[PDB]
Amino acid sequence: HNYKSLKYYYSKPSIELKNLDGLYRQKVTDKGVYVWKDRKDYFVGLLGKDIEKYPQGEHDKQDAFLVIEEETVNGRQYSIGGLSKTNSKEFSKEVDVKVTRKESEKSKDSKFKITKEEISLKELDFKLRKKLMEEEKLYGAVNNRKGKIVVKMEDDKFYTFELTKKLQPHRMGDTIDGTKIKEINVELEYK
Amino acid sequence: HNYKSLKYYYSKPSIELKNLDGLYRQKVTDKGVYVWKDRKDYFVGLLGKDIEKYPQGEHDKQDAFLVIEEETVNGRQYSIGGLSKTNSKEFSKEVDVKVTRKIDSKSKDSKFKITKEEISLKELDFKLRKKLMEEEKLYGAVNNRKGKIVVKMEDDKFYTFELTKKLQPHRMGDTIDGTKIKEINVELEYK
Ligand SMILES: CC(=O)N[C@@H]1[C@@H](O)[C@H](O[C@@H]2O[C@H](CO)[C@H](O)[C@H](O[C@]3(C(=O)O)C[C@H](O)[C@@H](NC(C)=O)[C@H]([C@H](O)[C@H](O)CO)O3)[C@H]2O)[C@@H](CO)O[C@H]1O
Ligand SMILES: CC(=O)N[C@@H]1[C@@H](O)[C@H](O[C@@H]2O[C@H](CO)[C@H](O)[C@H](O[C@]3(C(=O)O)C[C@H](O)[C@@H](NC(C)=O)[C@H]([C@H](O)[C@H](O)CO)O3)[C@H]2O)[C@@H](CO)O[C@H]1O
Repeated sequence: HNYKSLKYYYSKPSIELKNLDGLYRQKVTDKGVYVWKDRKDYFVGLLGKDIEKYPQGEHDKQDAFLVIEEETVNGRQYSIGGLSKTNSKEFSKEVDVKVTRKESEKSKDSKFKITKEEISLKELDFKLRKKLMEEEKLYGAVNNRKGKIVVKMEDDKFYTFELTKKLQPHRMGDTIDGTKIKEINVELEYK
Repeated sequence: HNYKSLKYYYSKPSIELKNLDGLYRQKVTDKGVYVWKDRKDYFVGLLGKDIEKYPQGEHDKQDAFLVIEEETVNGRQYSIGGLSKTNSKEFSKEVDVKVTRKIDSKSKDSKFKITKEEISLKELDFKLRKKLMEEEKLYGAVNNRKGKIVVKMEDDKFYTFELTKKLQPHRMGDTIDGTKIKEINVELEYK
């Protein structure tokens, strides 16, 4: 997996658009939706099961976590997945992030703030990799790239992000219940 | 999986470009290449392992199997995957296609001509589904969408296309040795 392209994606700035002014699926044959907030618009690709969530028409109170791609699509700035339902109320939750270095092994523990009731895997993946780039030298060297991030739910279900490669596009639009995240366990296979 | 978008895709015309005048990967951060032949140009997305075949710069001796997408990308007509090495010899082979109707039903056999030494899964998938629409009422209506196409190779390796949904984008750029295809087996679970 191209290391230039990997760190380049995770080093990019993100745009958190809460409560979009609009989200429009022009037609079911389109593989995306036009979103806009505060006189700025974007086209957001629907490349996974997220496509089933936005039938033709307008949809209110959606959120978008954007990471702007290199490609312009339908004449607009483009991002893939990262859509979710806006919050119903003010919300913030603090979960444990436990980072383990592995062969071998005590974890380095910190806290991570969850403010969305419904959150895309794009957002969690992006923010958690930033944290690891800032705090654990992830992608700080060509050898600092192997491991996994595991988001564990209160019911013990889990979602895994493999660090040697980018999150797969068809998973960027998957969402989970942020109010039900129990903890985040990280394995780093490099020192 | 949306039936409308499924059928819309396989009903489309294809454009087969043999020996491109150019194929240009502008930069390693891009997710595609610019291709052109004669005076027509397109942008082709590299969304699977195909991305590793085209580093920055030009690449000669390539073919493109295009199916134009709804989205314009980089101000151009767009297609996903479908790239391959052009033939070095005038290779042609007639492969058996065996259609079995799996309703708990001898196979109905015909021939399918391969003219490329290396062929994208996008091209085989697309042509084989046209044949099945033309001859076996695939996507003729609702309930005419279940089954699979299996491309079998000389060493018993195989490649499968599930008919109930579109070929996955990350597989459109995968290529196989057309000279080693042994047969094509189709199981239709409808009538
Ligand atoms: C080459 C390539 O990228 N191929 C992918 C393949 O990786 C991918 O499978 C998924 O791979 C990820 C790691 O990259 C996980 O292993 C997925 O399993 C899990 C997960 O741990 O995340 C299992 C887990 O039990 C699931 N949780 C629930 C509640 O069901 C999650 C969940 O379904 C996903 O995280 C949601 O995005 O998946 C594993 O599926 C496949 C499928 O994406 O696609 C290939 O192209
Ligand atoms: C929901 C979703 O789309 N998930 C996909 C998941 O389906 C996909 O897995 C592939 O699924 C296809 C059928 O759709 C096949 O079953 C793949 O298995 C095979 C195949 O039969 O095609 C197995 C076979 O042994 C392999 N042949 C060789 C020589 O290795 C092939 C081959 O690797 C592929 O055909 C090449 O594209 O695969 C199965 O992998 C996964 C991975 O694409 O992605 C999820 O997102």
